[PDB]
Amino acid sequence: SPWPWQVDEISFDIESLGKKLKDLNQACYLINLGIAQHPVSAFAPALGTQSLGDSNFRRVHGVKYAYYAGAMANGIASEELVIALGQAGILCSFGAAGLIPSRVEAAIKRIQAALPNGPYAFNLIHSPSEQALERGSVELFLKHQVRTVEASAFLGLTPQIVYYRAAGLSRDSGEIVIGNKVIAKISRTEVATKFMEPAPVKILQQLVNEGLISEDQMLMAQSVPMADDITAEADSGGHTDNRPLVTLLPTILALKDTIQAKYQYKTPIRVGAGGGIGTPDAALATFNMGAAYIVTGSINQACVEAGASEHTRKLLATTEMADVTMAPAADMFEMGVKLQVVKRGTLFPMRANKLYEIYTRYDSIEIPAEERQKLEEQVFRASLDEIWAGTVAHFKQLDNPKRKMALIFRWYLGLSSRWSNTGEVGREMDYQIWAGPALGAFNAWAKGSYLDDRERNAVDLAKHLMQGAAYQARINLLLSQGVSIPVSLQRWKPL
Amino acid sequence: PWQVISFDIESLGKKLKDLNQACYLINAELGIAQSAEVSAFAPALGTQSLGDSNFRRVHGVKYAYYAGAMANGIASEELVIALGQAGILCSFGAAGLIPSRVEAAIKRIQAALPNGPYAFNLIHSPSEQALERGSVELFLKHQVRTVEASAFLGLTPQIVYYRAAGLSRDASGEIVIGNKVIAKISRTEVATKFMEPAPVKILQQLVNEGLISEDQMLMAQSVPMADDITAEADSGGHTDNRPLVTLLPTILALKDTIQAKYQYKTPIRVGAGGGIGTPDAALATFNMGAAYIVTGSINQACVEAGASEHTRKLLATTEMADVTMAPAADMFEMGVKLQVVKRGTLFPMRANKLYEIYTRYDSIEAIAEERQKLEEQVFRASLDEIWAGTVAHFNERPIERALDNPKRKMALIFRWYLGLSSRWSNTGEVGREMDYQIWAGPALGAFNAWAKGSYLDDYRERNAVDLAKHLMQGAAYQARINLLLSQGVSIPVSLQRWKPL
Ligand SMILES: NC(=O)c1ccc[n+]([C@@H]2O[C@H](COP(=O)([O-])OP(=O)(O)OC[C@H]3O[C@@H](n4cnc5c(N)ncnc54)[C@H](O)[C@@H]3O)[C@@H](O)[C@H]2O)c1
Ligand SMILES: NC(=O)c1ccc[n+]([C@@H]2O[C@H](COP(=O)([O-])OP(=O)(O)OC[C@H]3O[C@@H](n4cnc5c(N)ncnc54)[C@H](O)[C@@H]3O)[C@@H](O)[C@H]2O)c1
Ligand SMILES: Cc1cc2nc3c(=O)[nH]c(=O)nc-3n(C[C@H](O)[C@H](O)[C@H](O)COP(=O)(O)O)c2cc1C
Ligand SMILES: Cc1cc2nc3c(=O)[nH]c(=O)nc-3n(C[C@H](O)[C@H](O)[C@H](O)COP(=O)(O)O)c2cc1C
Repeated sequence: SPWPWQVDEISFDIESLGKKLKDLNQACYLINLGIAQHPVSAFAPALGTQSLGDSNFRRVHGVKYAYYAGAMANGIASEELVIALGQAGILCSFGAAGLIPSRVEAAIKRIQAALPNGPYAFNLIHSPSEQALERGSVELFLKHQVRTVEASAFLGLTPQIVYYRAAGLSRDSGEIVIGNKVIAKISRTEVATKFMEPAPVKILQQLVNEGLISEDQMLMAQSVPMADDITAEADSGGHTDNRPLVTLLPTILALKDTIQAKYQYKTPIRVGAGGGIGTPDAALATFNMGAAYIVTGSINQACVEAGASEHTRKLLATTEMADVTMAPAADMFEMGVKLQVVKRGTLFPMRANKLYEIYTRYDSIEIPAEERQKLEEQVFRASLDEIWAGTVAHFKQLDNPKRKMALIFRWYLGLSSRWSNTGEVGREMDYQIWAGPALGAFNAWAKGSYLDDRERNAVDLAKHLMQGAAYQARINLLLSQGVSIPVSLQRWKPL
Repeated sequence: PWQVISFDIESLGKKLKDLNQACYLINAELGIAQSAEVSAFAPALGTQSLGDSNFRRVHGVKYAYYAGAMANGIASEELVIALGQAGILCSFGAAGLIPSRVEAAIKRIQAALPNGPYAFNLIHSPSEQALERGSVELFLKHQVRTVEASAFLGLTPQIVYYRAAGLSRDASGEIVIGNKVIAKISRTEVATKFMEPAPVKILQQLVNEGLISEDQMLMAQSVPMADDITAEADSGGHTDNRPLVTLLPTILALKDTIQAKYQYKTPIRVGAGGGIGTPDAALATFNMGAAYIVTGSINQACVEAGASEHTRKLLATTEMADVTMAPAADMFEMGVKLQVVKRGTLFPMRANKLYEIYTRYDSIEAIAEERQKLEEQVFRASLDEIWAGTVAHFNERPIERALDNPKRKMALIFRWYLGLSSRWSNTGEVGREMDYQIWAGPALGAFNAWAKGSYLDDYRERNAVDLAKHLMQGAAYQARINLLLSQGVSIPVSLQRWKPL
């Protein structure tokens, strides 16, 4: 046919054909039901996991895969998880969000002790109201030389994130060296533009004025982008817009090309993608869409290294595709913001949505007493007044009727995640567990495997998705050439 | 491995776009040649290499592609005949149409396409089994041998009847599937029922009513209820807003499980729709890997579609942010919602208001600061005027049940607006443009973005066959680019994507 080869009698056994196919190190010569490593009808080259993604991403972050495990709040993306993945040459971002500085600093030491030469990243979340908490974290990272952050939840540039970026700039031949790297996670084009563009001169100038950065650093900062890597986050667990991966990522890739042509950075900007990736199929499709790297995910909270209770991790292994839903978010409850949570084996969603329903419909906690009793009785397990007293002790504390109601309600929204993380007994039906459909897709893919179990390791999962993607790229390639592959061999299974 | 050409960017771009000829790439001074005795190589793989070849065989079509059904004849005879003439499968929008109308369509379409291809939408009527039975009867009578079954929550005697009746043996004793079913689903529970053989309880009853034979009942237990399973992700109209990248993989896994168990002679095929308006999305879905891809919101924007000029013109400016969820007419009381355009129309806002009022109040007595606004802006008549007229509509269907219940009366009045709103958009009813109900998903906005700065900016230049061609050709072209990129080659950014030139 199209091929310049011949072979002498190959292998004709399905379990010899299956084994040879899964070897991505050796090329495949297919003869019409025979595989070898007289004529040749189909051919598949030797393409491993390294043919997926942007090689520059791997080079720059010193990682073995174009893959990174996204941050998970309140230390769910824990030190154990980061160290486990870091030791395998896989990038993971530490879930610093919601943790106190002393806690985060502790993590920096452990992690840096375990991984002197990387790789790891730290999540730098945007605190729009508490601007100092953001400053403390940047200072903490600069002090301990944390040279990679995943910046997320940003709506615009802030002096702190610009400061972090600019401070890591230096010269070698006079070429610019980007010491501090930024992965900006976005779902909107407006925000992505600001991270693909050089830092604004106005903010730069201010930092030079305060002796935070040098003049040559201000000069350098105008010639390089704010972020090296841009993660388009599609529909996902926790906070999300629920945007489609297949529309979002292409929009951001186009945006990238536009800005790259304009500023013509020496090192190109890279766009990766996360959101809904729990199987090799999806992983491969995302790569072929143009993604430099792929991001997970809900599947990582289900692993043993994660900072989630045993009850929760066990529950996540049974969660299916339709077992997730949207529920009021604690921090942006009044504004109607929602996040994606598990709704199976937990009643938090129903109860949290009830609070929002009650909050929007009624003027004060002084609400029908038939309705009020149920809340105190089942949800809060205390008088609304008893709950209020404790909120005051925690804390914005009185003039407004609706604002008071919200603060009491937020007691449940806030705690509910803490219960799931720590494993608070007797509050299981109230666990707030963030997850997306990706987890259910993974559980479906993994059904009837060792992974049905305590047997779930983040490194193993990464390896499957990466190897699975590479294998299925080969299968697709062969199918495209009219070769008939046994249905049982077309997909990567965990076995 | 063969041995060492053109360097002209225009020649490189042109040669790359020829999927019929192989590509020999040399990196001096990249060089591309179509003859050899070689840094990178790309074989000749056209649109025929995407999808499941069996899907094309079985439906006698050029592409692993089908234009999904659009209700009330939006997927019109014109659209079906246009796509059928190009060897592309299209499903006729029978939903909501009266039998005499559907029969008319069968003739026109069968006259134009004696040997296919086409399909007819068989929608689930939970409320009235008579509408479903009449349609199955109509299809069996006129030998409509392909239906797209959608909106089903599980098996129904009618859909089982349709499937079983088309079963027969060849001289060799093998089972021949005469009537084909494409089941469109978004849940694993429902997909299982269509991937599994028909239940004997329902089968036996059909044998007892003389509808099918005993050997047909026997055959029906060794073949699946559907040949093709369309996983419908986030899409226009009715949807539960699921991600394509999680749903399709879940259904493919489910497929493999059931295939291993029953080991059908001809395997089940799982295809996918929902959010496909660009070559990028098309290729990703294939890569995932679907047997076929389905559209879509982009088809309602084409000239062949049964949508008003005002609507089609509006759809050419619709962006991804311009769609939202609104109460559905058929399932208004149950709180069901569907995805509609919210740009250039106030239907969504007004329809959501009706649901708010319906759930909060016991009867139209007593709503009247609110009541006046509805009468004033939405209905443009008194609620009483609307109630009458509705009485005339259902009297020559019974209304009798509504008198006993004020809640049922309120809903029936409200549904006057929910129902006619789509009719206005379809017909192009003047003076009610701000009330048009237009079903669409994010895929349309993605298409409009992809097509900007091209001849397709003009709605008048939008043809279903041309769109199908772009998505299929675009996907095939970009698969080649990916293949080359993976072979370590560097392709000019301007050539990496299929653009409608
Ligand atoms: N997918 C994502 O991006 C994602 C997912 C989860 C969380 N996050 C972010 O990470 C962090 C998670 O932290 P969080 O929001 O769970 O905690 P938080 O501290 O941000 O919670 C804020 C709410 O907690 C309530 N609260 C907590 N403890 C209380 C107590 N003892 N008494 C009364 N009220 C109390 C407060 O009233 C407040 O309204 C946040 O920044 C969140 O925005 C992001
Ligand atoms: N994606 C999808 O699956 C999808 C999308 C759109 C529609 N559909 C299906 O298409 C079909 C189209 O039906 P539909 O929902 O447009 O309307 P319909 O024919 O189901 O009738 C809608 C309701 O509107 C009211 N109504 C309609 N016309 C009226 C009049 N002249 N006077 C008074 N009241 C009137 C009645 O209450 C009626 O029950 C439905 O079966 C729907 O389920 C499916
Ligand atoms: C429990 C949980 C907590 C998360 N916390 C954060 C966070 O604090 N900051 C952040 O940027 N992303 C957070 N994410 C998002 C992930 O980093 C990643 O972007 C997303 O989960 C990928 O989509 P997927 O979950 O559908 O794979 C969280 C995700 C989950 C499931
Ligand atoms: C205006 C419109 C009407 C539709 N009507 C029907 C219908 O009556 N029956 C049906 O099964 N699907 C219907 N669909 C769904 C399509 O057949 C197709 O499955 C879906 O639009 C694909 O998703 P996409 O719009 O994101 O491409 C309709 C879609 C649109 C946009």
